[PDB]
Amino acid sequence: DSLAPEDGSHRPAAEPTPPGAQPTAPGSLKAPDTRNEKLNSLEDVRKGSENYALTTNQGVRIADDQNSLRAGSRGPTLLEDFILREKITHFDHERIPERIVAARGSAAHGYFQPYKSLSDITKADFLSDPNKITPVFVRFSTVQGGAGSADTVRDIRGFATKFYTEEGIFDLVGNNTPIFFIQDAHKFPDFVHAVKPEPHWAIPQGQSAHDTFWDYVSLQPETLHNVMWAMSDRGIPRSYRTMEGFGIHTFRLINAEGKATFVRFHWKPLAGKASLVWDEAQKLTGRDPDFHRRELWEAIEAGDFPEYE
Amino acid sequence: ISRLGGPNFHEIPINRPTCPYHNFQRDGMHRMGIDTNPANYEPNSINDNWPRETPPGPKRGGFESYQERVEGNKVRERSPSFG
Amino acid sequence: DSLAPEDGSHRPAAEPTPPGAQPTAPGSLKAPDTRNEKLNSLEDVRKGSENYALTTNQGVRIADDQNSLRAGSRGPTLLEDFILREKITHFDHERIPERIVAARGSAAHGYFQPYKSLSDITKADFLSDPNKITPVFVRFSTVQGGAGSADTVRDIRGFATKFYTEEGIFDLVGNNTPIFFIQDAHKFPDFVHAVKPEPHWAIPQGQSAHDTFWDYVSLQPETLHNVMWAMSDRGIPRSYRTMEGFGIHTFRLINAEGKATFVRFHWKPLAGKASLVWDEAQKLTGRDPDFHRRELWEAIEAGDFPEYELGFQLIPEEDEFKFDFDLLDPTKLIPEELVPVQRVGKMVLNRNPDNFFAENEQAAFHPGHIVPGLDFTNDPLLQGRLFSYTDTQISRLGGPNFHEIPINRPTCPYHNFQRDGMHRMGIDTNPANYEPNSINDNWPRETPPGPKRGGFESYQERVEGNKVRERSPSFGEYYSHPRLFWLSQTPFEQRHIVDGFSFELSKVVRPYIRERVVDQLAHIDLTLAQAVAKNLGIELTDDQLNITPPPDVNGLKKDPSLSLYAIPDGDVKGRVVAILLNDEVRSADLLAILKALKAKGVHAKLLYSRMGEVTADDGTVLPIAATFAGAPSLTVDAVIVPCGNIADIADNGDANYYLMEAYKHLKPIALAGDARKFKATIKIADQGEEGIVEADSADGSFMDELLTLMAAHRVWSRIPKIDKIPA
Amino acid sequence: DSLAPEDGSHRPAAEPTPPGAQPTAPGSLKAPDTRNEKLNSLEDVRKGSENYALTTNQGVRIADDQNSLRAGSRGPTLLEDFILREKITHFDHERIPERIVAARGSAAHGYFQPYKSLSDITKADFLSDPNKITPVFVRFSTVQGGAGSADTVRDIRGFATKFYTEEGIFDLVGNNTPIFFIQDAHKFPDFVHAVKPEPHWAIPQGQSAHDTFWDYVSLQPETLHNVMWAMSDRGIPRSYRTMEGFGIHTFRLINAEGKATFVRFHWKPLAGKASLVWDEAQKLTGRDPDFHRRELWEAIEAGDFPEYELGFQLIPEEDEFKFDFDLLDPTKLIPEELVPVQRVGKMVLNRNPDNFFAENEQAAFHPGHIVPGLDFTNDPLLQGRLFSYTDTQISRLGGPNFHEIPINRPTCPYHNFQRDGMHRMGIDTNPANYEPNSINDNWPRETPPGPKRGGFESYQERVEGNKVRERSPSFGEYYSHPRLFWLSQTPFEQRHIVDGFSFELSKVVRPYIRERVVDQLAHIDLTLAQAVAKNLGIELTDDQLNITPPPDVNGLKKDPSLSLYAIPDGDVKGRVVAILLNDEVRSADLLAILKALKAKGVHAKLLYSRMGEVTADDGTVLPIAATFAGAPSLTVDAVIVPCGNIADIADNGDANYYLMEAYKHLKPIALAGDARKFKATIKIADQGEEGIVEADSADGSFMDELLTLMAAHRVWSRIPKIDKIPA
Ligand code: HEM
Ligand code: HEM
Ligand code: HEM
Repeated sequence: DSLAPEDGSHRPAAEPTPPGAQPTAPGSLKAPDTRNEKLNSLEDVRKGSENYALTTNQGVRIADDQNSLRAGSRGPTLLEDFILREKITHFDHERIPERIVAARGSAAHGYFQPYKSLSDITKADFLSDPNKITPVFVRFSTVQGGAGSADTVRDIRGFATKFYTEEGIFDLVGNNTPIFFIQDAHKFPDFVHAVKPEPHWAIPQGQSAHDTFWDYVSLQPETLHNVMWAMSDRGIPRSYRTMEGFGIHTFRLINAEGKATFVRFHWKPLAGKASLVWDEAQKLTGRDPDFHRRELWEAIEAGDFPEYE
Repeated sequence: ISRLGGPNFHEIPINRPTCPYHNFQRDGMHRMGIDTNPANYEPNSINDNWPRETPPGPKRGGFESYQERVEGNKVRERSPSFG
Repeated sequence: DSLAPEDGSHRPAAEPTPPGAQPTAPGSLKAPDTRNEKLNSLEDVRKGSENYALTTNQGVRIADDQNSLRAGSRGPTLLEDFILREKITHFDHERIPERIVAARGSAAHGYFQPYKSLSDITKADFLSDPNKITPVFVRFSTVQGGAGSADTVRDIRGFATKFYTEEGIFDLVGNNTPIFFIQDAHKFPDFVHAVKPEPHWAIPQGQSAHDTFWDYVSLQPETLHNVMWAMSDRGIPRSYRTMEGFGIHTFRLINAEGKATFVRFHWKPLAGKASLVWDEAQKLTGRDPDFHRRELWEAIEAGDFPEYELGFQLIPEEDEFKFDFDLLDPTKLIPEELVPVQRVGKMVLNRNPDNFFAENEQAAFHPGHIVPGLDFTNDPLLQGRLFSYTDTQISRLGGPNFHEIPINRPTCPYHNFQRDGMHRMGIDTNPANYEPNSINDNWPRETPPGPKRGGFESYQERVEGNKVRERSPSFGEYYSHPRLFWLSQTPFEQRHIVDGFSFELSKVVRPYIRERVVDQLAHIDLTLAQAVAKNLGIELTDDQLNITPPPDVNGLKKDPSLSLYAIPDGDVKGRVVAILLNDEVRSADLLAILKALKAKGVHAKLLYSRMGEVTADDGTVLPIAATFAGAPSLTVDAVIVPCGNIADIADNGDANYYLMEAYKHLKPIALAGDARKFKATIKIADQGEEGIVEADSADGSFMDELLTLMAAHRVWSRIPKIDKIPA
Repeated sequence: DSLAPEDGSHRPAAEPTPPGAQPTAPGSLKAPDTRNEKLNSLEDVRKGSENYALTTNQGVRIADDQNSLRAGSRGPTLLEDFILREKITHFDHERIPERIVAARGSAAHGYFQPYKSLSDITKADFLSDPNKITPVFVRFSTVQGGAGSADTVRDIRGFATKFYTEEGIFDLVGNNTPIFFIQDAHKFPDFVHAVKPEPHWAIPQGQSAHDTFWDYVSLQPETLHNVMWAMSDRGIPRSYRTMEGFGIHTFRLINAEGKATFVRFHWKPLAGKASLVWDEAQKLTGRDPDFHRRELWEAIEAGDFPEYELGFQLIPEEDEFKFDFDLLDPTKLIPEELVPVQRVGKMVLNRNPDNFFAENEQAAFHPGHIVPGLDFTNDPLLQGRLFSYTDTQISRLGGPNFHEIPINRPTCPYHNFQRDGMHRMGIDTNPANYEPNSINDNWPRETPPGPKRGGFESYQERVEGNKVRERSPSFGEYYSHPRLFWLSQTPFEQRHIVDGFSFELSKVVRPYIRERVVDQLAHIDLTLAQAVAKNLGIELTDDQLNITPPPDVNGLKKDPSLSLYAIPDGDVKGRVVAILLNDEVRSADLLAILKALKAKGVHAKLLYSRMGEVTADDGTVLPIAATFAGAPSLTVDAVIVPCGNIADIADNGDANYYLMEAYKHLKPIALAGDARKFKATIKIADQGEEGIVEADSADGSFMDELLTLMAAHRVWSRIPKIDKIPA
């Protein structure tokens, strides 16, 4: 009303600013001129708010959003207060189940472009032309902790990329280490239950440092290779910008002549490889549990775009 | 909420209002609307309090219940006039 | 097979053991003879495992649980592998929506018993006899963070108690502070959206230290009272065992006459009140984000049962309007100096759950779950709460039969005409599903209200007024309770409050918000306002310096029951001491140390710079619980360094840091013999300092001094000295 | 209140009673002594009602269940009415998604027993010993219609049996026809979308008589075999008790030695095969849409337990390629003339559920639910099914713990490391939730396959070929089975098939679809095609008239097991006779009539122009079951009209129409003494005609003759006489 400050210092500059210079903001307000085909296609569901009246979800303007309807100002709330029930009902149903694994993750929009046409080895449309730009949506994540867990834990990191190609969506769902812990998918629940919080007390969060994990590892030597990677500084990346990414599995590339080539997918961080040291990582889960999320958001706001080859 | 899977049933095409609708409600299963408002609460200063409440009035005013006088004890009782 | 060690060291002993002595275990395996009616009636759903074959959920025995079915050993997985798909499917669908608020919580089973019959003031069956034992299920929680967030955040704590009475479930759903942030339930989504992670980027987790929180607060002065409690050390409890519990709202007790008495509910920690200090709390969110969940679990496994005394603040109906605040206003507390708490009974938490998810995650508590003998009031916050828990549970727990989830089932009879719904467990045999009916002779039937075993009838409160969306004028006073709270704190508690505000507002990016918040503080107390203003580099104006303080609350200028520490109440039983070992420890010191701690129920954790063992000066082999870095001082209440070969650890950076961190955090430190060489890292005078125990050896006098310091919890006189300690 | 009638007539006797004699009731109240292991295992969730207080779900007794809590008796309802809100909330959430197909179904509990050990061909524990009783839960169903659609529609029927064995649940999910419409599961949605109500307007319900179905059929000739079955009288069974059941797919039996035998599963109705005629069936969907559900339930309450004989078509692994059709093609049947059905066991359905929703609606069957001793085959329709049921059940039944819904639970042990999920009932105490583990000594553990009680291991079938999306060329033959079916039917069955096709094609609005179906029929048989073309005013072209018929099936030009009626198998027990009363019934006829029916377990319903009683000629008071319009001839198998004051009903339109309708639907009619006046109603010659029982009284051979007619079900010779007749 007169709630915003008269000097306009409540609104962040809609331009690239370094970390801590302005309050962060929704991407389309912070950077309205950045676009791609996927961001333009989301325009039909985007909702503004400046200059609009406050309403129910049925479009009824609300007069008093400070109070419930009661019989007397000190009286009982009435069942006929449908404005209050819609508001509390929506509020009551806000949560959805978090992801079974990779619940903790940070994402951002971007784009991909191949350096040259790869039609000699694959007929994939998004790799068929250097001028063909594919919008992407990438989510970086940890594995074990819940959506409310800390970022700089010692854990494997997920690196998922959604490619909005002209011949369909291609998701490249990888990790920051080149192998997995286990060989057959049948043992996935076994391995994930062993790493996750123990079932009696649901401890510990975002840590493989407990009995069941090491029990499993000791009895399943196949896990040692990824364990080595986890115990190294690969388990505590400086940021999502300074970690490698791998599809891990051997997939196949299929060209127009029908020839198959085995392929393993890689993401190279153009900012280079860099990790924290354990002590720093662990203290940081306490001082700023949102440090990787924040780091990623702020780099993009600053114009320091995460780049991967 | 269970028949239509959540609190966003007003976003199912047939149910959408054709007039404007803006508020601070967020999330829920199958959220379609992507809110850009910096604020998800009011009163707020960060979005200058928008969207804002609207006083009741003759046209285009906010909803205000008719102020019926309520007088009685808290009872689980059928009115004798309904008998 | 046989993967377990032949020595049987994989299975914890089914007897009470101290923290860290054994691997923790499911409650029914750790304490099989700890029983209560609720715990025994859960036996029908308890599932064992030893000596059973591994099967599908359909009962089919599995031969190979290591591999998928494939065409050839290097071939493609086949769609007919129904064994893999049931296993992956169940795993794929394990998660359920966390609680909208209070997602993060830790729970345990216990029992409650009254001290005397309360039938003069209430017909509630569970309060009717001192010999009536009510099973309880209690969930302690934070508010803001998700299920995976840390425990020792600065935040309000929830204290929910499910009473399984013989006349129904009664849930007392309270918090650890006596008031709430807002007045009307209509603003709950606004307040919660403000405190929760901001919507663009979902930061920050488990913290109110961000712009939207303080933005809402600056614009809604009714929030200040609860904000003062959150900014005090009340917001960073040492443990769920050492914090108060409150229902917040004024409820009603109804007796068999039908007379109504206004009541506010209290939980008094019989272990007393104790909180961390901010740096310790925040660093503990990183070193052990499961600290309170673990402490609760391990206190119960050790037989250090969390015990609380239920207390009632009772106000006669005719006294409704005798205070200078509205009784129905949830942002207003009833000073204990005005209305004393009457000790009503005691609750003991003596058993952990078997399966966190099944019992803790799925537990459903509701403030509206009341029983004949209790009734609501018009408190506008409580009024809206009555609607909400019912509503959220339908999606959180997938349908309307959440009361059939084992942990939520009443222990008493339940019969009605409600039918179906997702996952219906009950198979009703009633020929009728409606009333009135003649085909089942109208059963189950209504029951008139009465003195005992009667149907529920609301107290007939007179209601007069127009249908209005209006805040009661009586609720429009926002600074006197915050002032009464502030003035009732000790000087160091005040300083921790100032520091809490200063820290939080430092992280608010928009400077105008900090300014608006400092302006609110100026209407509470000038000194408070000035100290926060000075830490923010803000100058109060002329006008802000002259804001007349709010009036006292009914003549009170302070109430010591609002302080954590003003009136001594600490208990050392269940506390923990870190003992910094060396490679030739003076065995006589250890013996004396361990004996004195055991006599007070104080646990010890033996630390060294590597795992394994060390040998004392007489060949006594001492097993090491953790390293210095592995179990930081943050996790203990005091630190003892016995004599021996001090040169072994005297250059250990970690050993020295242990002492400086403990020192910074006001913890009692005891140094024996050449362990006194460690005085130089924490810069203690030759003549000593109160809070540091030191002597030629660790005899009985040394332990008495140490144990006395621990009973006083922290060394508050050390505050001014920690400034010049780089830690 | 105490609303039951003093007299106790609100409650049905807990003893077998004929249909209509008592009010029907929950199975456990109606037949408390009928037990089995599964019925006894459900006792833990059964809930009574008599003599209990009416409460909320939390156990709080309710005083007033007639009113909401309001401010003043004419005031507004208050949000604090938690009793109202829980009651309405449960009500609001009663429904769950109906089954994607087979939403309309009727179920019952029973038991199974093998005639002899089948140990030589299968190690399946439930077939290993004739004294080993296996509890079953069976659901019969239509396919297309919703849960609220009618029973006697023209459609395929589902016949699903849940076997609660000692080594796991085994579900046999079959149909009442031995083949399915399509070959590969990938086209299931296409086929189901086609038969289901059209997407713009959701019409028609419970019917394949619409354009999209016939469009699909005309473009996919593989569907023709099952279309023939559906168009025949097979698609409108008289009752679930009188239809055959089939697994359709070829599965494998695996013995202890590891030998695999191919098997197709069969269910033989011990009450024989019997169907309605289309006009009766369609009309019965209006007069009583619950006719099959009702008949099943009343058969069981009467003690006429539906009994079926399990049968196996067995084929050695060396004979896989010995037939003209692929054994893995589900659109092909295995002629019983080539591979006889060997009798395996008997299934008796002897108790109704207590609660339809809890037991019937939430029951989840799955053809992938097999046990050691059974295995799958590469049938591409079966292969896709294995995926579908698991998936659908996770939303229909709200999560991955649907095996914990009482009806679905195994009666044998089930232990694994699967955890959580919505609605988790089992509280696991296992310290481990993964394997291999040392902390619980690896329990529960895997079990190697063996002759008895061993782990499941798939039969090691050789797999060879490229990863292709391809239909086996051996499946590409579509007309010979349809032709074999056609030729095996009686002449009157063939006319009914012609009539079913004609009727259905008449509802296809786009004439070219009709023509295309006619063209497909002309590839099956010229007589069939021409008769259907003629009914649709279509002329076959000369090319159509010369399409060469498909080859015989392995030398067979007919197989009488494919007919409902070619080989008598009539059983009159549980059938019902309508008795048209007058106001002075000759009591001697009535005694004769009722005793003769009773002797054969044939029920009766005494009908009149009004309810109440009539007094026979000797003062005997006759209670009226229903009016002529109230329980129409569609619901009975035969009609008897006893002597008396016939002039009482001679000019009653309903009484006359009663006989015209029964006469039209080929039902036996018996007229005693002056009831022969009704002969002119149905145009019977003085001489009499086969199918009409007539005599001066109901004495001597009157009832034996009537009962011989009932044993042959319908009077097929009357068909040409019904052509005319305005009814
Ligand atoms: C090569 C090994 C694997 C890698 C690199 C990997 C990677 C990932 C990543 C990065 C995510 C998070 C995606 C997001 O940001 O939303 C994820 C989620 C998930 N993963 Fe995988 N994963 C692997 C193995 C598996 C296996 C073997 C299974 C089960 C058989 C599995 C099941 C899941 C599930 C159920 C989710 C959650 C998806 C959702 O809720 O949308 N993962 N995985
Ligand atoms: C005096 C003020 C309040 C107190 C003391 C309080 C206390 C609590 C506690 C302790 C819990 C967690 C219970 C558990 O451990 O599961 C909780 C959860 C919850 N609160 Fe309240 N709360 C208050 C205000 C409100 C209001 C005003 C609303 C909405 C109108 C609300 C809605 C909820 C909901 C929806 C949950 C989650 C319940 C579930 O998912 O089972 N709370 N609250
Ligand atoms: C031989 C062919 C088939 C037969 C004999 C058959 C039989 C049945 C029966 C009897 C039922 C209902 C069981 C009950 O009463 O609950 C059913 C349901 C169902 N059918 Fe099959 N069906 C066949 C083909 C298929 C195929 C090819 C699919 C998909 C690939 C499929 C998917 C389903 C589904 C999803 C259900 C619903 C089950 C539930 O919600 O529990 N059916 N079918």
